[PDB]
Amino acid sequence: HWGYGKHNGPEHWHKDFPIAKGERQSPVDIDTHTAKYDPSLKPLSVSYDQATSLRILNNGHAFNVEFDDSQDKAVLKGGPLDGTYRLIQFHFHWGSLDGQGSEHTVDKKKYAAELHLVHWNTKYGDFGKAVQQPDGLAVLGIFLKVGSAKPGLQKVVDVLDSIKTKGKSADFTNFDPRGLLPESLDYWTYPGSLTTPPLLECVTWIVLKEPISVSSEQVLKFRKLNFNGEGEPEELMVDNWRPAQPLKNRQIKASFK
Ligand SMILES: CCCCOc1ccc(S(N)(=O)=O)cc1
Ligand code: NA
Ligand code: NA
Ligand SMILES: [Zn+2]
Repeated sequence: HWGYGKHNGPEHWHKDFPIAKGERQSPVDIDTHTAKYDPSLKPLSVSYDQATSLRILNNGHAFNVEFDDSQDKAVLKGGPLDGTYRLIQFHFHWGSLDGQGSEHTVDKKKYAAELHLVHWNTKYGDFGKAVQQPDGLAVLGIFLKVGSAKPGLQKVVDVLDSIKTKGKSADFTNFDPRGLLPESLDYWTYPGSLTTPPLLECVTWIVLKEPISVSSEQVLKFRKLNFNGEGEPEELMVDNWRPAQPLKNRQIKASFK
């Protein structure tokens, strides 16, 4: 019964998920001054040309675009990774207002939203086994700022009317996630966790330096989704972000000077 409300939100999660107070929780604030450039970091290899999107689902917390992960169709390699990580889904976190919504912050600045492309380490065979491992997942995080529209996001925006409430899904084949990326692949990286329950500490976080710009209308339509199921009282799906958590002496590395 976790969520983002006053009664079941981030302050409450530790009671059912005590790792919420763990040693490598996410998100964090990225202090750019103290993140150190690491010349041993490799460029990120994003290979999405064979991606097979399947479906979009309102899960009561966000909406997820799911992919076929039964072969190496859409993979993340390189960067800080030492393995091949398959794309399973992407989703966003966003605010009720343009001035909040991201999970990670940059020098304490919040963005309007944050995109998470979730990948699992193929040496563990399936996502379920990967989330039992400290290097099971790699999440590529991309900030959204409000400005000009993002053309590659519009197909997502225009299906949202058909998944308004929790438990609704719709076909979402032939979506190209390359249209959600910024120009640069420069990144920060650190070891962390899932940002929602069960808060498992599996994730190599890779957060891109360059935000994407989306229009006010695009993010406005995210905010018309509902946390509730059909026939229940309407609760707008807004402010589905966890605040920054203690760094606990982790270090954040930068791929760029
Ligand atoms: C068994 C795990 C199910 C939940 O999976 C997830 C996957 C990714 C995230 S995030 N927001 O850290 O990208 C949160 C939950
Ligand atoms: Na540092
Ligand atoms: Na297959
Ligand atoms: Zn997320």
